Amino acid sequence: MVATLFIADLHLQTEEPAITAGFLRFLQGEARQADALYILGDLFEAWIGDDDPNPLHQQIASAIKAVVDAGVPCYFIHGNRDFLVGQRFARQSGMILLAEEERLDLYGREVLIMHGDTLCTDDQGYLAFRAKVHTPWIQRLFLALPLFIRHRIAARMRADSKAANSSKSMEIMDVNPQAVVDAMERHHVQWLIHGHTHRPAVHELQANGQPAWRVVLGAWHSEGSMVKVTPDDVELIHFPFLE
Ligand SMILES: CCCCCCCCCCC[C@@H](O)CC(=O)N[C@H]1[C@@H](OP(=O)(O)O)O[C@H](CO)[C@@H](O)[C@@H]1OC(=O)C[C@H](O)CCCCCCCCCCC
Ligand SMILES: [Ca+2]
Ligand SMILES: [Mn+2]
Ligand SMILES: [Mn+2]
Ligand SMILES: [Mn+2]
Ligand SMILES: [Mn+2]
Repeated sequence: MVATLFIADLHLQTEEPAITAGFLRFLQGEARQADALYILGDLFEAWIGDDDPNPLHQQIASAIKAVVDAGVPCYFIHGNRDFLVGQRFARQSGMILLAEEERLDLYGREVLIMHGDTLCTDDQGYLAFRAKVHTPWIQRLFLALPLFIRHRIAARMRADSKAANSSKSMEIMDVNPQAVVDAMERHHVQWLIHGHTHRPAVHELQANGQPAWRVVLGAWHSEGSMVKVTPDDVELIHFPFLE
């Protein structure tokens, strides 16, 4: 089919087997026919390095690679949960790693894609955390630690994140509308697709002196979510995990 697909915020983990089964079934569906599949971050609930022997990682890598081998190029933009996904997993899965912002030409429509966390520019605490965990020497230090140490550090970060999210106001954590305009005018696009916020919606705004739209993907909780771009339209689609 002449369509390009976008998903994000699956937060896969061995403790949520139903979501994993829904993703595996999705990879065997119309996704096998798409022009391309873009995964905009937070594919996994957490990532502590490509050397993690977590069997779910190889199961997911195998299923994506079968999609790639079937002729569907697959791309990945990092999320706040899996920014440590590296070239070893890209090779294992056949995915191509992209930068934090990418501008696509989709059947004549220019579209900006990103995970979306960098649009929450009022959360100065988060952005300070993000700058640190993206520093290469700090990443290399974390990756040199034993796996059982990395698990403990990840567990503490998750605990403190859930605490800070409960003590922070939604008005300081949500997407900043001026950061959206700035990003869409930096790339001169009228269309933007992102995830992270788990609030699937289509927001109309103004950018480049024209109407513009910000499409938000949904997290995979009870059902799946995807954006489908065709030469004719942009579709936000919700579907069950199983038939
Ligand atoms: C090189 C290091 C590698 C570490 C890899 C470990 C594996 C990855 C672990 C994932 C942690 C991630 O969840 C943190 C995060 O992203 N929080 C922001 C996010 O909230 P979520 O709970 O993730 O949905 O989205 C929310 C909305 O945007 C936002 O609010 C949250 O941001 C925060 O809550 C962060 C706080 O503001 C500041 C917390 C920093 C203090 C924690 C430091 C712990 C260091 C312990 C060292 C032993
Ligand atoms: Ca706000
Ligand atoms: Mn998410
Ligand atoms: Mn094809
Ligand atoms: Mn996120
Ligand atoms: Mn259709």
